Amino acid sequence: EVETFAFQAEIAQLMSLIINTFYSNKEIFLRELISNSSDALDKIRYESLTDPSKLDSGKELHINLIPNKQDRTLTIVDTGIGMTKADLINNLGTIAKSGTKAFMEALQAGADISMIGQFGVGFYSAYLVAEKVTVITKHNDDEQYAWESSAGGSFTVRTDTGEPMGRGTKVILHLKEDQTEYLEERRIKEIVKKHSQFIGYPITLFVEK
Ligand SMILES: Cc1ccc(C(N)=O)cc1N
Repeated sequence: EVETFAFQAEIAQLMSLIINTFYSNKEIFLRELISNSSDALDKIRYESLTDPSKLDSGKELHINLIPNKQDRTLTIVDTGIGMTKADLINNLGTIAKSGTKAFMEALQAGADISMIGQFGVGFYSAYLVAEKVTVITKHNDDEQYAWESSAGGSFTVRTDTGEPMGRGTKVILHLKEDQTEYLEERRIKEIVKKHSQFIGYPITLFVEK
């Protein structure tokens, strides 16, 4: 049972701008998603400070980067707070309408796409390198859900019957054909060292073969 939703017009506009603007510095997508994961881990850690049972769904707080050349996917896994179904529909827990408004005014005022995270909508930088993004998520207060969008103005949400997650979020990037450099170990390592060297959670780059 799959539900299909229309993006708010402003988010569809952000999404087409990310897809269509000529902008070579695409690697910042990874910094933005890792920072989102770090924010989500911060939230569940804070909740656990007064309620340790919040970690019954998993005590480890970490970020995994999983490239798969056969599927042409890069997956960013975290064990953060996750999101509810309501969160997923509400622009993946962001204030994306007002964030997009501020971002695009900054862009016409000299800013560039790499500054997207300063406006709270860094997630959508995924579409710099991904033709499709799948988000699997499990929040302590809800069931496991899968969000998916290939842009084009719509996204789907369904209950996820896939592998149980315990708690956290999985962002699966179905990479564009010419963006497979982000599946190579040395390229991912370089980006993590350049842009994510002070993230306060272990980042494990999985290897293949
Ligand atoms: C926008 C956004 C915010 C937080 C997370 C997460 N890692 O829980 C994922 C996304 N996509």
